[PDB]
Amino acid sequence: DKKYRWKLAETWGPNFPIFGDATKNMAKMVKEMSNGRLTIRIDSSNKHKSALGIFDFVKSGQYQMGHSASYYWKGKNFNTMFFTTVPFGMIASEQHAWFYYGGGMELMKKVYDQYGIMSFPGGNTGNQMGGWFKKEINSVEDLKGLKMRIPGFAGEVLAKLGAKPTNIPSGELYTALERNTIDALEWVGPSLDLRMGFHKIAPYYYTGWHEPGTELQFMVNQKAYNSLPKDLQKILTVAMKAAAYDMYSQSMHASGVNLASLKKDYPNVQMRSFPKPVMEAIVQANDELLEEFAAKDPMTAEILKSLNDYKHQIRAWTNLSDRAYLDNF
Amino acid sequence: KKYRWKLAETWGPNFPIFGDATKNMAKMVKEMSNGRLTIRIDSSNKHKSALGIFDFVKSGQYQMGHSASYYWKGKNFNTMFFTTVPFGMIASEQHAWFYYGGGMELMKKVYDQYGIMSFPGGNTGNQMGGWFKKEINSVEDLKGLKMRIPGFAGEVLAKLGAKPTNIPSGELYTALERNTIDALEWVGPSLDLRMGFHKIAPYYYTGWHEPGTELQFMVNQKAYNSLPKDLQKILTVAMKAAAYDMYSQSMHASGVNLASLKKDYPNVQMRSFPKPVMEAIVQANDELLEEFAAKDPMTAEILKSLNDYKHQIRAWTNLSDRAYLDNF
Ligand SMILES: [Ca+2]
Ligand SMILES: [Ca+2]
Ligand SMILES: [Cl-]
Repeated sequence: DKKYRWKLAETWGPNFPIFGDATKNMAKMVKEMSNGRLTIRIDSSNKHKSALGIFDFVKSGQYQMGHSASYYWKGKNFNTMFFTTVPFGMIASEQHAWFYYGGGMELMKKVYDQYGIMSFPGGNTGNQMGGWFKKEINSVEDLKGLKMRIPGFAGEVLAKLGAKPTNIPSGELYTALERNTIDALEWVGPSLDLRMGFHKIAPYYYTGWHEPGTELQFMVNQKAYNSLPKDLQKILTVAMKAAAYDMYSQSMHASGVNLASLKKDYPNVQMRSFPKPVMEAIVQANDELLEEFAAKDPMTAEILKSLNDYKHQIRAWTNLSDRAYLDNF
Repeated sequence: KKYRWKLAETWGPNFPIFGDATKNMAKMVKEMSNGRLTIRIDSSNKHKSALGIFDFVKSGQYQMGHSASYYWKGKNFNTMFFTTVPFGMIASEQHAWFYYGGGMELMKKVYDQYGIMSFPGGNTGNQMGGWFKKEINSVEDLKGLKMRIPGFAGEVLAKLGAKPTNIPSGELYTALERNTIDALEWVGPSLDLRMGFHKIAPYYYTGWHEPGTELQFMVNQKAYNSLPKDLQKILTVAMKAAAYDMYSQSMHASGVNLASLKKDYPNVQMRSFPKPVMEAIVQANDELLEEFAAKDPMTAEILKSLNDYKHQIRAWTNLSDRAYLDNF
């Protein structure tokens, strides 16, 4: 008899490629698979006016669903950071193993259940670039007072070294950089960074370290989910899984297409790496901070131990398999 | 209302990972469809024809199969390319190629002539070079080497004097114990341990030949067309989600089993093919590919797609994950 009409709030602006494709793809799959019994309207930042309001929208049930990143909610609960990615952590293929087979989904459920929110993988970008900089980073002294848009745990790490991170939303990044409200920023990589224009005013494009395997997030209000019949519940969860996996393939695809153009069409972009002493300080600050976060909360210790042990185990296989292969051929 | 389908799979019963992919798909379809589509899975113990899947599905005796596309290379050489290629793409790259790079559509052009629909069926990731009784120190050690190895790699190693040999799977261990073969490859730590090859072959080589083995679901086209559109989408989305989950599971099982291997099997010795040998295999591979491409237009089209795409995507893999792994 009954049809369900839901709405999804997403962080991204309207027609945002790749990220906005995952939500649309998800919604279309649900509509088709349900023969119209479950339909999901997508509201982008231009509609709901709150790019970073998604967690509150879904908790309250004003929206039944959201699409965002777990690490945006660090202010609400620092344990939300670790389900997105961590500096020096796992690459995408590893993190998927961790989520679906290494206990990651279950840890995420223990963190989010307290809010009456269900959280699911919402798409991986793969390994992200270090970002866009107006001036080169030559020593740790260059990080002091550096105003940089960078989320999650890397933001905390750079702050420990004297930087001033912020979490300005995608639609506001260019203007903030143009005005020197930030001196640098990171977003994703070649899949998405070029159309956003940062290259016009920040010519140094740094390689990564901080976001090896960024997974986005779908969120679903538990009470809304419970109201669904069981077959539509499954349709929803399988659609989100499929859309999320495909987003990693799209991120890979787009990164290749866009890197090819970058190699040919941007004579003023200069790719850079952090000097060894800078990277050494960052690795250390990361280790120091992980140890500090782990000690102040047993749920944090549990999550970081799972990530750390799991990375140790799976990286050995990555090294024996794909890395050996990519290094050699 | 209620569709009752069967699927025939190459693998024996309760085969971990590969047999999980089909069970996982069937469970997702039953549940999403509220029972309107269910799929019984017959393993090889039941239909008795591990390499009969292609014909089962083509005839419609079974609505679906799960197997590997390169097992059909004897029927049509172009089926090899949708599993994997020596020195080709790793799994994350190959998924991009399938879904955004034109691979699904090429696959369709090949399989449409048989009234079969082929879909990705799960990636194993990068596979080990295999299990060896004697070390491969030079190209001379390949000559006369009897080895179980499928797909294009088998065609390459033959070109170099080896004797790719056919053996079912249940007999892989025995064949190697009986010296019917001198070596073999299967998959990697995820599945090789349960097979006991480490007991008979001390040397375990790293890969080259199957950098991203994608299995396949097959669906009989007429059967597919008999479904209403909502069931059709349930089936295809289920297949996609199960396929992707199998790579996650393969990664997971590999990490687990590599740790177990290192703790429990002391005299498994990790090797890599010396440089002059890989240069020789590389060269044979390329020469041989150019040969097959020149004889068959569909082959040329598929290899140009695969090569152009690999060159593109690999530059990003190198800049992103590879550099990251190398540096940390
Ligand atoms: Ca980022
Ligand atoms: Ca193999
Ligand atoms: Cl918590």
